[PDB]
Amino acid sequence: PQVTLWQRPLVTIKIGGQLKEALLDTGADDTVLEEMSLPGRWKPKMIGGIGGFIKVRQYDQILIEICGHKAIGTVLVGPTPVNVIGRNLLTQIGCTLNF
Amino acid sequence: PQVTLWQRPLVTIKIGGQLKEALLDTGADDTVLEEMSLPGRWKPKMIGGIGGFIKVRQYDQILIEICGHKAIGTVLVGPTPVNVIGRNLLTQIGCTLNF
Ligand SMILES: O=C(Nc1nccs1)c1cccc(CN2C(=O)N(Cc3cccc(C(=O)Nc4nccs4)c3)[C@H](Cc3ccccc3)[C@H](O)[C@@H](O)[C@H]2Cc2ccccc2)c1
Repeated sequence: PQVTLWQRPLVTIKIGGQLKEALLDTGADDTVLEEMSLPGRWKPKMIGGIGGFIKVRQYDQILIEICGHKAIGTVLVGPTPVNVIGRNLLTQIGCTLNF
Repeated sequence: PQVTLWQRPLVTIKIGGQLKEALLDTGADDTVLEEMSLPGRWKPKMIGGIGGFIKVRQYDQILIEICGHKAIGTVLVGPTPVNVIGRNLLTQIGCTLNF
C-alpha cells in the first residue's frame, strides 16, 4: 500500500514462525535483524553502517512474510538495534519510491 | 519519479553551492552528509547507526535542492561513509513508498 514518511515505515514480518516489526529501508542493501534463533546453517560475515561495522550471521533461502507477501532470500542476524528490510527483499515485494 | 530498488536510489543534491549524490533513505530519521563545508552555526549532536554512534554537527535550516526540489531543513554533517537523506527531508520532497 502507500506509505508516507512522517513516521518510520514499520511493517509486520513473520520469520522463523516469529512475528516482528521491521523498518522498510531503502538505504540498506541487505536485511539485518536483531538476534534471533533461526533454524539452519549460516555463514559468518560483516557489514558496515554508520558507526562502523558489525559481524552478523548470514542465512540464505529463508521465508519471510512482510505484510502479506512472502519472499525468500538472505537474512543477516546480528547486533542491530532495529530490524531492517533492505533492498534485497524490498525488490521482491515490489516496493517503489515515489516523488 | 518512481524509483525501483534494484539499484541504490541515488539522487543529485545541491547544498551550499556544492553538488553531491545522496541515497534516499527511509530508514534514516535524519539527513547526514559527509564532511563538507557549510557556513554558519552548528551544534554537536550524536546519532546512532548500525555499527555505532557518531559525533556529528547539526546545522539548522539549510536549503537543499534534492533532485531539483527544494527543501530547508536540518542537515547533519560528519563521518558518514555515504550521504543519506532521511525522513526529515524526504517528507518535504513529498516522497512516498509503495508496495
Ligand atoms: O547492507 C548493509 N550493509 C552492507 N555493508 C557491506 C555489504 S552490505 C546495511 C544494511 C542495513 C543497514 C545498514 C546501515 N545503515 C545505517 O547504519 N543506518 C543508520 C542511520 C543512517 C542515517 C541516519 C540515522 C539517524 O537518523 N540516526 C539517529 N540517531 C539519533 C537520532 S536520529 C541512522 C540506517 C538504519 C538504522 C536506523 C536506526 C538505527 C540503526 C540503523 C539507514 O536507514 C540504513 O539505510 C543504513 C544507512 C547507511 C548505508 C550504508 C553506509 C552507511 C549508512 C547497512
